[PDB]
Amino acid sequence: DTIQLTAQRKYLAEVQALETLLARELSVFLTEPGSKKTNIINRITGKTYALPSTELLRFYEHLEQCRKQGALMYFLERQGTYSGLMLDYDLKLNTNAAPSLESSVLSRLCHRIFVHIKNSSVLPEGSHKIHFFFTLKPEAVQGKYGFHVLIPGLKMAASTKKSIIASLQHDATVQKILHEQGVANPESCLDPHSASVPSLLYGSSKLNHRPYQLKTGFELVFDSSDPDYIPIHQIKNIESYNLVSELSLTNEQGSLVRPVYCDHSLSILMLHDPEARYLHKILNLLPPEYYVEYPLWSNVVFALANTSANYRPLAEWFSQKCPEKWNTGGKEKLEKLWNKITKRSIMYWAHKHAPQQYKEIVEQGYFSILAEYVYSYNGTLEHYMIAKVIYAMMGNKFVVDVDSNGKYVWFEFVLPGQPMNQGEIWKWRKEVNPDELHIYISENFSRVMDRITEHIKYHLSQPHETNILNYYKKLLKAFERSKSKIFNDSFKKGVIRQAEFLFRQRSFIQTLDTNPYLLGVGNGVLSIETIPKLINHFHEHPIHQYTHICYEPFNPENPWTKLLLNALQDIIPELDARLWIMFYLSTAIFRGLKEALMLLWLGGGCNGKTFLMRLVAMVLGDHYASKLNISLLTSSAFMRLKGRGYGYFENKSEILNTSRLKEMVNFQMTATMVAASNYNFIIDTTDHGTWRRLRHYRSKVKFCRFIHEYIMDPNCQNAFFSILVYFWEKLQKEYNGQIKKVFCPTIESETEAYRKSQDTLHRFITERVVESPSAETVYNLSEVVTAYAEWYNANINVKRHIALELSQELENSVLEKYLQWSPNKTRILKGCRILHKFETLQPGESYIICEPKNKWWEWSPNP
Amino acid sequence: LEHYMIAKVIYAMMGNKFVVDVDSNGKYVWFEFVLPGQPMNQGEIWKWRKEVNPDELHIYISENFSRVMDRITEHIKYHLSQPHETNILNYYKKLLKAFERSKSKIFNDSFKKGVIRQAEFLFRQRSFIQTLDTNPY
Amino acid sequence: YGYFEETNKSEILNTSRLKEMVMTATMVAASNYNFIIDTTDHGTWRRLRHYRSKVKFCSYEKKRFIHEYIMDPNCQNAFFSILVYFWEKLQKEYNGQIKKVFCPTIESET
Repeated sequence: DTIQLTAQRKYLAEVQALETLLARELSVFLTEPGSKKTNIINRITGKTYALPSTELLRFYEHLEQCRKQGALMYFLERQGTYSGLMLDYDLKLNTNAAPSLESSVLSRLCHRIFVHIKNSSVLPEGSHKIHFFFTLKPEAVQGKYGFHVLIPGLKMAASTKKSIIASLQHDATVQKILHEQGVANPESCLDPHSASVPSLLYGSSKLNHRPYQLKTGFELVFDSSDPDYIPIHQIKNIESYNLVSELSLTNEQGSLVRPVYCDHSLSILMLHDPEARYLHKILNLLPPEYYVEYPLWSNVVFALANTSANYRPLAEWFSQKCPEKWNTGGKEKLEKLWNKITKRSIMYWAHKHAPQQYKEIVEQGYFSILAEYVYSYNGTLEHYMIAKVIYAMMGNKFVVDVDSNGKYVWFEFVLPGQPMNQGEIWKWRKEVNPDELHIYISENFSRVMDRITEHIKYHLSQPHETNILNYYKKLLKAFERSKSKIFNDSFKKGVIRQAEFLFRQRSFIQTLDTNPYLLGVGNGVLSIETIPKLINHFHEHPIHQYTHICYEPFNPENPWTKLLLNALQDIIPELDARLWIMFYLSTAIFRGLKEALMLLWLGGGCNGKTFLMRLVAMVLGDHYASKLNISLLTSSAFMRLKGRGYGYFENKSEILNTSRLKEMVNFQMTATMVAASNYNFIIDTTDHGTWRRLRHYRSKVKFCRFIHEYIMDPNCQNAFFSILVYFWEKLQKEYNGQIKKVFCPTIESETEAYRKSQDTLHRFITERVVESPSAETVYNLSEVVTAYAEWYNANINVKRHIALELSQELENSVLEKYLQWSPNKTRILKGCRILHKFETLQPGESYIICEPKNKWWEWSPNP
Repeated sequence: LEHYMIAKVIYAMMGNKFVVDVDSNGKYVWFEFVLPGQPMNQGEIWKWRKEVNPDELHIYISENFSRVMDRITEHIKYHLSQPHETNILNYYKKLLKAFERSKSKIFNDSFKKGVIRQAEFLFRQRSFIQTLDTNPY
Repeated sequence: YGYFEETNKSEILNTSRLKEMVMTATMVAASNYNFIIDTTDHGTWRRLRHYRSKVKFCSYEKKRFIHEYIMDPNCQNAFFSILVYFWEKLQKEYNGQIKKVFCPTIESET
């Protein structure tokens, strides 16, 4: 309808003139909805007006000139307490044939109506003229007919009109007259509401309804002297009169007709927003459970709220779709929820539930928009027009953001059924050129071009006035001139360049792959925000990075699951050590904040530890897992940790720089770090902070298809991924995801033994120093420094010791919990004792694995 | 209508939101005053952001300038409607045909780029980048 | 603000670096042990302030700040309010002059 409204509001100079006049001075006459000053209602613009008679004449003059050209108009006039009379007779026809209703029958009906008026009313005494009009429906639909009777000249009250209307319902003469015309129910022909509803201005109609066409008009002249003399004559030459002005009930300045004195907020939102209208058109496509079920309804209201802040009336209306759930929740919960997903999700759901209605609605929208541009500029198309119609057409598949290099970059949302790389589904991919947007413009857009071609051809076929046909002929000509340009390479490139602005979504790059709880996998996107899910459908999550492994839920009965579990148990038979190692490695898939822990995992070779590390690296992929050179530790490469989740190392007795390790375990550090070797490293430091975050463990079992083939096996990688995510979930449920809380006595003992064997201070503290609550002797930083000096000289090697440096080392060592500030502002030893040569521990002085019957990987209910 | 014409009209129309000044690199740079109700990053409100290309201006010429073109359209159409002397009516019809011939060009990409380049001089505000962020208070 | 945010043991010597310290940013250095250089108390050393922390978290022993409260936007807003408030107080009292504020403990430790 709006397309015809468009066409009719250009080539029809009169329509444009009327709209301009209404907009430029009749807007100052606007009235707020519900005001009684309303007399003219625009059923299109939804605006009500209050016109003075002087400007009312010009308006009626504009309404007459527009009407004669066949324009479709939907005006209404407000009839109130004191106005003219109107009668509606919606005849119900027994047969499809339209009754003739010759002029004599109409004259008889007018006589009968005036008889009823005379009986049931009080009229002024003297000579008066009463004008009658009979507007008839142009064609009888499915045995349904009707006509209107208008009496603008008479002026009575609403009570008088109601009394007259009730009186006519009992008129035997009119009933019998309608009887032979084929009326099923003559008594129900009259509308009792005819005195209440505002009536259509002449020439108007209802939506998808033809206007009532004037059949003939009768003139009646009555006098008080001879009440029984009723002259009736047809009005001659009616077509030369301002029919809209004459037929206006409220108008009092008619040339012929003379005065004989005897909720809106939702509509405003819909009419002021085409996009809201489109949403309403597609919201009815949703299944009934999307407003009664709280999760779906909450998702919908959240999507509306995120879409914009003025969609409240739609949120009210959609929540109001169920009476009981509007009250069992609803009318208050809507306020709460109003106070991540957008229209794309609703759009996809509408496609999923009602695909064919979805398709029809979207194609009609494309046609309407594209034709609105065509109608707006005489069929000449430029780059921005097609850019906007493409954005409206495939705005849910591309996003453009300016990268760090200042160049616009096109991203595609990969859907099943398109050529792609392996592991590239349900994600975003970088494209140097929107190749699919180049093919789509040429192919799929041509369909919308065609639809308008047949639209214009059909309008040419219809019988119109000669100027309309000529104008359509010119419009079509310009259109095929403009049609072939979508195949021109320069035109297409320009359209892409213009569309780079519409498809621009700011902050896509910096919001890309930021979530550590989402992971890109071969079959889709993995989710670990809640325990337990795989996203393998349309979604708004901005995922670009991905790894080629497909993810499956944990299936213990899988042969690869059992094989990998057996290899794991063989490699690390200790329950505590295996559980701790697996929970630590389960964080490798996690790309968020870490606990600042690093491991020096030693081994005797051919123990499978390198196999395990290689398996983890290949499963996580090069995007998330990286190899780190050991040469950095013995000394650009720092940047390799960006966005990763796993790091590893793979000669004899390397020297480890304490500064490199201190800087490593400090963009942010979001990678799990492990050091693997066959020779024990040498650590040249004594600070407790560096050592406490370090671990040492040695592989012992030696093995005497896995190494070269099963690691390449995709099924093995998938099963290992299930294993790894299952340990991560188990660790999160049990210990709130904390790796320090897992008890590993073997690993802890090995780490302590390695630390004592490498650091002299720690072994000195654990051997020659014993905590004693009784012995609180003041081992001042100085004294204890000296005792270490003789300890080192008499146990390891003779060397020159400095009190200051040893005191500083002791400050940050494990003893720091026992050092307290003396009142003399000097560091002293409190609650501790020193063992001298050949000294043993005194009383009260202390030095400073349930194997499951079931499977170890199984859920152990022993917290 | 040619590039400088629409450039001046746009400068009058949105001269309160964009500033152009050439940096030390010898290239003109666009700045935009961010207002509430627009897409932006966090904390980018009521502040000037460096734009590689004036996407807002490009869209603005297509949408908001179209309103003024439309208003001139019904203005000249109204003068057509009124009874005038024949030569005046012919003049107005010729001006119309010209108007519509030149009307669609605001959607053309090359025309839009030319208008932007021409307006780069009108929007120029010397010493802006040097005085940018200079106040310590 | 420029933070020298970490160290290993005693800091290195800094005579040429302090000649450079003698610029629109506040400076601070966060070692656990003493620096290998210092100067005359009215020569280049006049600009060095020293202070050593006393309390220990485990009146010098006390019982989420590092990993949770640090990233809360409201916490950062509150700390910004604290900073601007203290700036206002210093400006109103000492007219923005930092030497006029009496710090006997810092002076003594320095």
